[PDB]
Amino acid sequence: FHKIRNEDLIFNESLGQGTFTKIFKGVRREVGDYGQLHETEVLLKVLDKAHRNYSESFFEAASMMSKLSHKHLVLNYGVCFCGDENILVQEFVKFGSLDTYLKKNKNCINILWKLEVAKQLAAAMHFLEENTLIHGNVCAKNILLIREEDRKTGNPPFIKLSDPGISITVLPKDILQERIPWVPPECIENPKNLNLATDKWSFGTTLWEICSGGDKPLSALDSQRKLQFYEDRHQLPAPKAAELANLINNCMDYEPDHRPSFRAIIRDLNSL
Ligand SMILES: CC(C)CCN1c2nc(Nc3cc(F)c(O)c(F)c3)ncc2N(C)C(=O)C1(C)C
Repeated sequence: FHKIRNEDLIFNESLGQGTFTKIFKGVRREVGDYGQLHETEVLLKVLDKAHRNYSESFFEAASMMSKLSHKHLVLNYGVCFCGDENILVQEFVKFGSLDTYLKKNKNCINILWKLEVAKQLAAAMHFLEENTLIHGNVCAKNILLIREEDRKTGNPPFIKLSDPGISITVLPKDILQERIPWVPPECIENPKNLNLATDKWSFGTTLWEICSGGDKPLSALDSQRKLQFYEDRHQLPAPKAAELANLINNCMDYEPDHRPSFRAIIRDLNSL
């Protein structure tokens, strides 16, 4: 990872949190194209000091994906270790995460907008699958909205998938249970079951988020009830905008071996 000088990074407002992390907006002073100096807005992910035991998984999460370049994958700028802190520096967007965007703009987002964003997420996932790279935490909170729909130019919305954060293979059981239904049943049985098939299930859950205006599936269920949901082999309810209901259920197949390839997912989205 590129090491960003302490003097070149400034912390601004708190934006939220991730698993064992605090997230901030920041500013980075950098030499850019043609030697032009820029003050670039950045997203700062800071690992909690109390959870330093996860530093390897925290950085490995961003490192493996940073080795790849794709139009729908987040840009990583580097790391900063100012005051012994573990800080990930990534690109910043004013529009925030997809989950909050869906909720704030629920009355203005139609089926074509949802289909476009689903195709883009499926494109990123197909790229990762072709590279045999497991993501392991596909969800709308981990997706950034780069550009809003622009009807004046006919430009569609544009998204990028960010890194998965600390791996479910090292997280406490209680966190994984809270993550149902993004975490598939086989990973609840054993987190060592993390596989490319995991991402097909989580993509199904993320598509449900996209179709539900930022509602969180099973948010009314506590962890014990979330376990019962899997025990009784339930399926998520069809979203009110049900055009993608069949695809969500086909992805969220209790048999990991039967989950369709991302190439088949793209062809299904293209046939809508
Ligand atoms: C969940 C949230 C705290 C962080 C969401 N998030 C990001 N959010 C922003 N912008 C932003 C976020 C806001 F929360 C907000 O209020 C706002 F105005 C702007 N830019 C980039 C990313 N990147 C690189 C990322 O990995 C993810 C995790 C997808």
